[PDB]
Amino acid sequence: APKAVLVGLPGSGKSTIGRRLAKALGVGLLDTDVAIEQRTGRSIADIFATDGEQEFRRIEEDVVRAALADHDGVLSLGGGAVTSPGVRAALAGHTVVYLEISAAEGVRRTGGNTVRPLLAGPDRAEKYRALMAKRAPLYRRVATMRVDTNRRNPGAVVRHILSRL
Ligand SMILES: Nc1ncnc2c1ncn2[C@@H]1O[C@H](COP(=O)(O)OP(=O)(O)O)[C@@H](O)[C@H]1O
Ligand SMILES: [Cl-]
Ligand SMILES: [Cl-]
Ligand SMILES: [Cl-]
Ligand SMILES: [Cl-]
Ligand SMILES: [Cl-]
Ligand SMILES: [Cl-]
Ligand SMILES: [Mg+2]
Ligand SMILES: [Pt+2]
Repeated sequence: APKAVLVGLPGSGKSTIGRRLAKALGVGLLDTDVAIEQRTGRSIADIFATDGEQEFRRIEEDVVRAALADHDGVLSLGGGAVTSPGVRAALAGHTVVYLEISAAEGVRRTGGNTVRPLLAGPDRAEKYRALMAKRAPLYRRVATMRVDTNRRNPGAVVRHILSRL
């Protein structure tokens, strides 16, 4: 099982804390989005456009289930994975770290146009707040550890987790 599975909104730090936490532990980081693009060969966007939500989530759950069983390092879960009941079920029993972030800080951490589908240019703040209202209850439901990252620098978040593992 993974040493830790990181979940949270876009910009909460899943990729960043994931990479840094994995390095600290001397283990590897597996990003479900990356695993999906490498399993299929197509990009996230392409899968959504062609196949669409339902098909994506299905491929995603499949990748997530294999990761939870085969990966022993740090696992960073795609932000919408928890919307799938099957994923929430698969997570039961694992160490799940919910990286919490405010909407104001979250929207600002993701302003780099690093490909944020759900956060289209027009009124990103409103969209981000809506995303939070929808996803937060789910992250809270699957989390075994909650970590506020609002005023904590990345290294502090990593040390916080490391000390609790
Ligand atoms: N604790 C933090 N303090 C300051 N900036 C952070 C922190 N965590 C993440 N960030 C920054 O916010 C951006 C989004 O981080 P990222 O790991 O890609 O988030 P996610 O994978 O959850 O979408 C990155 O540029 C990252 O360096
Ligand atoms: Cl995300
Ligand atoms: Cl399973
Ligand atoms: Cl590993
Ligand atoms: Cl299960
Ligand atoms: Cl909000
Ligand atoms: Cl909130
Ligand atoms: Mg990520
Ligand atoms: Pt909120």
